[PDB]
Amino acid sequence: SGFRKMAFPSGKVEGCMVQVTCGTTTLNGLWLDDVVYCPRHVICTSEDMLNPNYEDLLIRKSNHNFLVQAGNVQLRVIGHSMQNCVLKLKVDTANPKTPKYKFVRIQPGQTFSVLACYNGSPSGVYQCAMRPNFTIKGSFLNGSCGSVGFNIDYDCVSFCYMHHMELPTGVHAGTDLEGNFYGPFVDRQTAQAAGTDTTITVNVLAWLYAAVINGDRWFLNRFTTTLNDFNLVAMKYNYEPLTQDHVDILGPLSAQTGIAVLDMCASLKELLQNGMNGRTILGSALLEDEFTPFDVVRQCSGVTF
Amino acid sequence: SGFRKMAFPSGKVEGCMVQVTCGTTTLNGLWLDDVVYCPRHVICTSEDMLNPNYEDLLIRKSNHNFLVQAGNVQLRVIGHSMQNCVLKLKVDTANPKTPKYKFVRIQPGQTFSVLACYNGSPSGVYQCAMRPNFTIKGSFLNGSCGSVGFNIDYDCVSFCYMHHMELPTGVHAGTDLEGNFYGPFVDRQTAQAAGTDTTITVNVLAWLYAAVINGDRWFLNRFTTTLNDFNLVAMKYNYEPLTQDHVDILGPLSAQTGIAVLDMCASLKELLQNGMNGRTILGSALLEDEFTPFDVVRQCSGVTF
Ligand SMILES: CO[C@@]1(C(=O)Nc2cncc3ccccc23)CCOc2cc(Cl)c(Cl)cc21
Ligand SMILES: CO[C@@]1(C(=O)Nc2cncc3ccccc23)CCOc2cc(Cl)c(Cl)cc21
Ligand SMILES: [Cl-]
Repeated sequence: SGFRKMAFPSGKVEGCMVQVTCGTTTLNGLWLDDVVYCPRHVICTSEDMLNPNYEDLLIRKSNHNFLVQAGNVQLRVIGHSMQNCVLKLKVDTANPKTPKYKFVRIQPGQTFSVLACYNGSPSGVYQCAMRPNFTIKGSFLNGSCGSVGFNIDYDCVSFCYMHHMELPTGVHAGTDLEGNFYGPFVDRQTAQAAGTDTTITVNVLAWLYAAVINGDRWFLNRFTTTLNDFNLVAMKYNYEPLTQDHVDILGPLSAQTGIAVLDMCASLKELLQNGMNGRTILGSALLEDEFTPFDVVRQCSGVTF
Repeated sequence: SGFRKMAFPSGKVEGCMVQVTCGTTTLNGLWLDDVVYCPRHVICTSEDMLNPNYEDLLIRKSNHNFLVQAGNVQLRVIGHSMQNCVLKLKVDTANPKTPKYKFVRIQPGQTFSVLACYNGSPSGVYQCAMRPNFTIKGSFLNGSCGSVGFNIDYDCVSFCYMHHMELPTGVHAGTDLEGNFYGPFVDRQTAQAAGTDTTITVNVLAWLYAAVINGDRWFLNRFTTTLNDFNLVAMKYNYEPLTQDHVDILGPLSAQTGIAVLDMCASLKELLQNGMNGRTILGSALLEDEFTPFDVVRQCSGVTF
């Protein structure tokens, strides 16, 4: 019993974190085999960020301008290249702790673990979701750039996020490990903002199934709805549309609890229209949307890595 | 910016998790140097749990009755002893991944990270607090016994909890690493139930200071309170008494934000009276009590927004 915001064990990722220094800037890098991946904005100065022609700034750098430190050991950079917004520093030592890994790009609504690092040293791990507006509600201070997000499947780490910036509302933006930003953001100093966000409906439903599995059933009712009526109500409350794919993905949770997905939608509609009336669900007074159906199945089944 | 329930990176603890099997029972063990620590109830049947005589059950066991598996390698048990409610299995191999560590017994209100494991394999990591009633609100399924709680301030792991059981309300009970239970709980199937729990006042105040540091002041008021008047009100909401020790511990957060502890107490009194009126504090509609003053200082910026 119990339901916590649970992150993947971070050991396989901790063994990849390094410190990258270029000029006065220090940030984090991800060392996999003989390459260290980091935000390309490490080549930038305070002025350079205003109009950064990253090809022009990079051509002026030599390999020895990049100082890479892994624990108490300096790695030597023997090559450098840029892939989208990530800088790839070729080093003369392959990381002996390189886990089995893949670079994956995730979709909004999908969750991942973040290993927040400072000066190449892991500080903490937390779970978060890629918001529908492509930001993440992270917890990051200055020096956290280059911290990565990941999931684990069996023995393979799927790296899905690298931290680049904090937006004016305090939320965060970054790229996949191929350096493609999530969302309409750029690594240049210009006016940027998080767009209006929405609630991840399929995740709220997954969390309501988690509450039922844990014995919290007060919100259940005899009613069902159709997908179209539910989506008309979801649009009204800034909830993401629920698709037949979401209904299919919630199938196993529906079979386990005996509550059809549209039956749970009628519960969600009533919660949106009437509130919780002084009650909580899984210790929360708000509808939680940062657990996917897979996270719920995994936490209520004890999957290991 | 941001404020998340952040766990310590779990790598140093992952490298210590092993599987312990005795008869048909399989649970987790913590392998540090040449000793594997695990709940002594690994030697019990379900019928033994009503009134187990651990000394009598243990004397009947030989070293080779304990099967210890670390990854795909069987460790050989060369000795065994019981210390309170923990069994210490001496093995013929020292764990090469043993981190710098200490065994620490914590007090109610203290937080720690839990690395939930099954079959000696880590499944996830989350943050927990030792409740005032000495239980933890964990997320644990059958087979999670022997999973540990810890803190990693610096590069030293302070192990503070070993999981033993789930109580009837779905909350959890366990011991320190010397095998002393937290609370009045016993590793015996008795009618023991979690006592009435209370809110960890000093932690709620720390979290209100975190909210001020992150840029929110809506909940502040022009009032102050004496410590005694605050405690008289707080106890009416099932909040723990706030002691002069708690006031002293909140000193640094008070100095950073410019809000006197007793002025923050006045704000908490008003939040208890009024509720949040549709507002949130650090993304929560409830007053959060699982961040200590130390956690807030660790996670938050040293410069108030
Ligand atoms: C060089 O990093 C910057 C940054 O956002 N860093 C941060 C990232 N996370 C948490 C932060 C907490 C507080 C302070 C900065 C944080 C500084 C501000 O200007 C910019 C501008 C751009 Cl386009 C980019 Cl890609 C990065 C940065
Ligand atoms: C042998 O472990 C037990 C247990 O609590 N296990 C569990 C621990 N965590 C989460 C659980 C989730 C669901 C089912 C069991 C869980 C089984 C029940 O009876 C008892 C009774 C006692 Cl006095 C003790 Cl010390 C252990 C156990
Ligand atoms: Cl303590």
